[PDB]
Amino acid sequence: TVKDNDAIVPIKLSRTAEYIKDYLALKEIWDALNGKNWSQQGANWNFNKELDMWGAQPGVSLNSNGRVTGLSLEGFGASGRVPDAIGQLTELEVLALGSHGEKVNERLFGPKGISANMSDEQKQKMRMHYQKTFVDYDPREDFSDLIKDCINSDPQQKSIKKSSRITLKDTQIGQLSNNITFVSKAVMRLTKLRQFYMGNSPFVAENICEAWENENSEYAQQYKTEDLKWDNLKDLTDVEVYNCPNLTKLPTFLKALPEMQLINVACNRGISGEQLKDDWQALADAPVGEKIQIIYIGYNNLKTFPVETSLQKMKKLGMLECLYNQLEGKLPAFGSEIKLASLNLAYNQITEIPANFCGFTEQVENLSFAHNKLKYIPNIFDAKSVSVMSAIDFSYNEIGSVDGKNFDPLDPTPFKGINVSSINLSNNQISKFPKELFSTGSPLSSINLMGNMLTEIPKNSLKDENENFKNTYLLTSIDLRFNKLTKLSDDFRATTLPYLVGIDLSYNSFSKFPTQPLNSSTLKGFGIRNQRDAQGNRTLREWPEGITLCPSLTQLQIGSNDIRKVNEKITPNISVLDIKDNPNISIDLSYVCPYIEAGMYMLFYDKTQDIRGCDALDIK
Ligand code: NA
Repeated sequence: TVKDNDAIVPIKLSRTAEYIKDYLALKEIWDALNGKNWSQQGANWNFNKELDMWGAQPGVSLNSNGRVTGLSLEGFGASGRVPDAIGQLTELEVLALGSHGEKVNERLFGPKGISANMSDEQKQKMRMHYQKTFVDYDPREDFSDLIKDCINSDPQQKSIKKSSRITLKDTQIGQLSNNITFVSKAVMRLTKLRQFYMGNSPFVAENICEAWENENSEYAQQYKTEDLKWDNLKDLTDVEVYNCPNLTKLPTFLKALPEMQLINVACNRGISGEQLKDDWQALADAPVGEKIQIIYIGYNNLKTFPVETSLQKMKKLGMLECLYNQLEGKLPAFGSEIKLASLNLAYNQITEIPANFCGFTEQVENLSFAHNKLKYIPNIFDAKSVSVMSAIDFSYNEIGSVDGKNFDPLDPTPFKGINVSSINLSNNQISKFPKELFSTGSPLSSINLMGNMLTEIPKNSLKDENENFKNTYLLTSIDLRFNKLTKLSDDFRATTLPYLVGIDLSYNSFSKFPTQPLNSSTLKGFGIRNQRDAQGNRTLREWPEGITLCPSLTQLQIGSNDIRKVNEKITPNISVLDIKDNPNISIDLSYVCPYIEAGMYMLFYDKTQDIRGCDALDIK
């Protein structure tokens, strides 16, 4: 700089250090975002200290040279426009203007979260944060308490954990965490940026890094001559634009990125289904389409996916979730070539999954197609695959509704089965037992058929007349609650099911006791509660005489029936017995009485019932 005294006088330049220039940027950012009125969830920045100490701030990470490497506004409640000063922080690896964490009172950015120069292991953990919080679920949860207790007691089985998945309340959708109304173009200068997160902001799509915050600023004027490009952000792999209610389209900078891998665009319900389909298509058609690996696009208005030819381009895709969208009809396909590790299409109105929808990685644990309008189980799996999935959720669909067929009769390829341990087919319209799951040799250890239209499981349903199937010996849990079952078959005896542990036939129409599953030496629990016919009459009057001879049986639920005379004395090994609401029962509990008094027994009964051998029960 020069001055006048006419005479030109050169003013010695203040050769200010970069880490100091960063701190003047931090203070300018704080000033622009109404920093004096910030108040953290679970603090504020403070500039009432020496200039070289201005790097020491909650939500800010520095390096050994004192340069800003991370900046998070999470929970501060920032209000204003992100100034062009942001472009000074060129050593920035992580940046958060908001996140999905703010909706669940969690800081995603920090030394234990998304941090500059973190381990690949920490990066993965953090990448999976949205998944563990809002998407992951165990489909075995829909098993009855009886069946879940038997699974949890079995050392040879993975116990079923209590549900931890959060579902957003429509109060939270569009609920702002900040009042950021503009984001400067200057972010294109941060060529070292690895993670860029924003969420719960009222800004519009065109004000997200399209223009200078103020084109007459010292920063804008400088960077104007720098030819900044989105192509130069070679390290930006994780981007999130979450729950921004005033978005009507996705910000255009996303398709301009060269190496984006994770994209979280969930809760943008201001964006029409058509517009989001078009923005997704645009991403697949751009060079970044080939790079994307994770898509979080739940809580949106999608009516369908982009065209198959655009989807096919996303070769690196491995995770897709579309929870709570408006997906209708037959879905466009990605192809077998695209291998998914996660897939969750629950809570839509999907009627068909195409033959070539996708492939799968050997790391697949759980998949979900729950809460849709599926007419059939999609033939996109292989029972012959070596990698066995944990569980697949097909609950709350319309499977078996079309002429009682559980599998597309117009499928040219015969059903290849499913390489999964657990199948959840509860709340459907299944009237015919899905035998083809077993004939193809699916390694099923548990099946949930609760809430269907079954009236009987006849003679050859789990086997062929003179031959058993390869893996039916694995089936240890059968949930058949809420059906209209009157009969089973010898398919349930130890000859076909030698390792059966739990069976729940509660809420069915048996009048004759299905004794066949009692042949198992491994059976731990049996449920046959509330047996009723169409007219509401209590059909089960027969006690399973001989059940005290089940060597492993410890829980019997036969309550709310019309059980009469019980000849055998109840044995102490049946430590959980529900006989409650059986007003005409006649049972001798002589042997279980000292166990009752010791608090070592669990009996559900009425003092009005004809119970013999236990005075301690206060029988009226
Ligand atoms: Na906030």
